[PDB]
Amino acid sequence: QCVKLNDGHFMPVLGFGTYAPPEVPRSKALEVTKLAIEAGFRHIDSAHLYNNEEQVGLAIRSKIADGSVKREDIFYTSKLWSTFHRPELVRPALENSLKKAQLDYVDLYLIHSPMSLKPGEELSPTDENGKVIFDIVDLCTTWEAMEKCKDAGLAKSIGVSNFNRRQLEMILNKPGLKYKPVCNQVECHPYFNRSKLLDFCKSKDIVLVAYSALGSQRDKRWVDPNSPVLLEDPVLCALAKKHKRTPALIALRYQLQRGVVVLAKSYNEQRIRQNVQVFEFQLTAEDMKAIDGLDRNLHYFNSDSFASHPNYPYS
Ligand SMILES: NC(=O)c1ccc[n+]([C@@H]2O[C@H](COP(=O)([O-])OP(=O)(O)OC[C@H]3O[C@@H](n4cnc5c(N)ncnc54)[C@H](OP(=O)(O)O)[C@@H]3O)[C@@H](O)[C@H]2O)c1
Ligand SMILES: COc1ccc2c(c1)c(CC(=O)O)c(C)n2C(=O)c1ccc(Cl)cc1
Repeated sequence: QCVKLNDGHFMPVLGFGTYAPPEVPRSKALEVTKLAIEAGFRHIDSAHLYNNEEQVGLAIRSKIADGSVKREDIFYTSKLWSTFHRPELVRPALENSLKKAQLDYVDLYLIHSPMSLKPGEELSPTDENGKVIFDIVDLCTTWEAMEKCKDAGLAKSIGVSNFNRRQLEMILNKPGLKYKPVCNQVECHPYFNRSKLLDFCKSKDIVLVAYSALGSQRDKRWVDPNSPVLLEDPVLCALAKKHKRTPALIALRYQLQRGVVVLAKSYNEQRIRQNVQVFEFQLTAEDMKAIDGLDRNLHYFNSDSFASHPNYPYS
């Protein structure tokens, strides 16, 4: 149920997604993270952006305090937001995340996105046209600051998120590189299966971690409502009926069988418990081929607000 990372640490292959939109009360993250741990999730995925680290941290601490788990059993991820790419801002951002969560270390700290944004108070500083205001930061310098965070023990492991192959290559080719990224957390599901990126990551012993593996929460800010709904896909439905599982379970199992670590967000008690059933069945080669056939280059995150950023990872 774990994969060995390229720095010798271990990552559970199923992770719990903690993002919920602002309209969902902050207190819910506390409740559902406890439910996730109770159901068997041990990998928990958060970020500064999600405005939930206090609640997620409290959930972890509560399950440690009542004896359900030990800290060493939990794999907790947070992420560096894009207004903190300048190297001097990296360690303070991580220290803030640790203070929020009331943890001594994170298991994993990621650069959330390659798209650097103007430093300041706003999460999303935008111009009068609605395009976020970019910053030019050499991400190799950001990476050196992340490495210093690992050396200080603030993060057990470091990685990246939303990097394309070229962007990942730039880090890997850095002169004097101390630590490779352990992972690249990216949008990955049957409509956008990232086969070429997956092959590249495998070739470099970098784990691909899939987000929006169940087709995203379809947030109106970023996602076209016309886009096909992943879990309504007829092929996934047919496979669910064949196996007497659910389309969600088929989508998660697909990723595990490709060697991809998979996240799953649910704030519903029944679905949280359902999602751990991914370890209870297998897909055949013909099933996997059928799912591979769904690939359509559909990144659900698809907005003008970021598509004009100089470091936008999609072509
Ligand atoms: N690095 C990044 O840029 C980035 C970006 C996006 C997401 N993420 C991470 O990845 C996580 C997951 O991605 P996501 O939030 O886009 O959601 P997702 O995992 O694709 O979630 C899918 C949606 O599926 C529903 N669902 C979950 N299990 C289900 C099941 N068994 N049957 C039917 N529906 C089910 C959930 O609704 P209910 O809650 O109602 O169950 C949820 O809103 C996030 O929470 C976050 O931690 C990272
Ligand atoms: C399906 O594609 C995405 C990609 C990123 C997303 C989301 C959906 C949602 C909603 C959801 O998880 O579906 C949130 C909250 N995202 C972010 O955190 C995020 C991270 C980095 C940047 Cl630069 C911009 C946004």
